[PDB]
Amino acid sequence: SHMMLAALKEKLAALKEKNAALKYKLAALKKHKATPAELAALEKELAATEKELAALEWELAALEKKEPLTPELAALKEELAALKEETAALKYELAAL
Repeated sequence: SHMMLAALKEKLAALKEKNAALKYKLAALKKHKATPAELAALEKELAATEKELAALEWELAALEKKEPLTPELAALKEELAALKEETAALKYELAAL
């Protein structure tokens, strides 16, 4: 196995746990009406996830250039596309607070 895969798999798992922590941050803010600073804080955390997902596409892209026949290449591209759609769904939910 490649260390390019394991480092990519760990980052895909950590960003899935960062999205789940963002879900719980939304739930708490549906209770307390929240200040603009707290609303701007969850938004800045949302933009940080979009940046990490965008650089991960380049990370996965460098792996395809040096090893296009590596197994899990299709599942890693689909897992990143799901994380991007999951992050965007948290953006629309926040915009209604």
